[PDB]
Amino acid sequence: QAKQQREEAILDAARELGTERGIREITLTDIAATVGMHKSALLRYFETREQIFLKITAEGWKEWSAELCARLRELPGAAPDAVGQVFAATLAARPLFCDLLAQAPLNLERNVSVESVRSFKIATLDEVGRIGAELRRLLGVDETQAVDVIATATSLAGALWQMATPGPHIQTLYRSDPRLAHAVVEVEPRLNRVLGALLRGIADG
Amino acid sequence: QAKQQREEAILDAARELGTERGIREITLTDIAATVGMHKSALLRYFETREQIFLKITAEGWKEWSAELCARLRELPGAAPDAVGQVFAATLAARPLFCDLLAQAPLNLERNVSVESVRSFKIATLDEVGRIGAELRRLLGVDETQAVDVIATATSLAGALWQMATPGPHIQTLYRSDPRLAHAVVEVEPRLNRVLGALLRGIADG
Repeated sequence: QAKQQREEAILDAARELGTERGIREITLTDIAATVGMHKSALLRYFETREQIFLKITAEGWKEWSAELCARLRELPGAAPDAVGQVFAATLAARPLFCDLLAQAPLNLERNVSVESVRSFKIATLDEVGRIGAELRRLLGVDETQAVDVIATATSLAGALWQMATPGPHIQTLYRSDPRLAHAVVEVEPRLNRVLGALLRGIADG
Repeated sequence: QAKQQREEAILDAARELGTERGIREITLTDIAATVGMHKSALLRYFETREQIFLKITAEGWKEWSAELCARLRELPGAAPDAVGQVFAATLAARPLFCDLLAQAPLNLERNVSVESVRSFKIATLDEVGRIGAELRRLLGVDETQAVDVIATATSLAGALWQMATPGPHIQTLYRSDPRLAHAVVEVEPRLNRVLGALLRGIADG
């Protein structure tokens, strides 16, 4: 498979490139330049940079879901704050995955084939179901509430991480002005308080 | 003031252009073309398209805050679900403002001057404080919880609206496949269930 390794190599290049300078500015050309192949050859594997990130976003969903479920699978089925804490810690520990969760709705939006979007959403929704099954078992919530929670966690983690990475000079700006104290975002803490309070509000119903 | 009207005219052109085809693809050139002036003249008013949207984002914060506070100002100080409902309805009714709330962390990120970011965050945080004061009065929450709530509402509304507007052909795709049912996002409903449950979980503490 100089084909399955080629694809896996292109993805790692995309990942490490995003780890170095973020994702909202990585080009298909840069990725090609990184893996050392012409853009035309790269295009045989991936139609656009959006399709590359959508596949990395999906790998991120699989990796995060497996991490989250392995941990929830060893928990006492009835502690809201404890479940929220596991969601907050796993997501807070995944900045690239969080950038991709925030960028996704925009990535599949129009420069990706219908069939790729279809596979992506199917793969994604399978993890939502997997994670949801643990929420049902641990806290006894219906399917709707489980989805609301997952959707909330992922969307909120994505937005908090964006707010936390405003650009080097802006981060320095936030810390320098006492009036911008609330602009400094700590992901895990806020995410924990929110998901805990959310899960309790649901459990007390 | 052919200067205050000029600026207000450029913004309306930017707004209506975003209303027509979205924001994640509007260029400084298109805006210039819309208002009928050369790009160089437009640049005298706004350095980049990010500075234009940041100013519209701020106007959006003022407009939304005033709407939200005028309504909360007539409420019975103690109903979590009712407060959540007002947040969900006002935000769900503002798709452009929601796209801008999701795009903001990325807009100020690096192509906007430090001083513009400083003014924007200050203006934004004043509304957070205004809205926060109503949360304190109606539900008796501390400053931290009030910010968590506002941050959650805005970040979640922004993400839900992006998920709800995946592109014409994708929206048709979501509705056509029974397996993608959960991919179809209804903003107000989810936002209401989440903010209500969140506020109760906080109030029950």
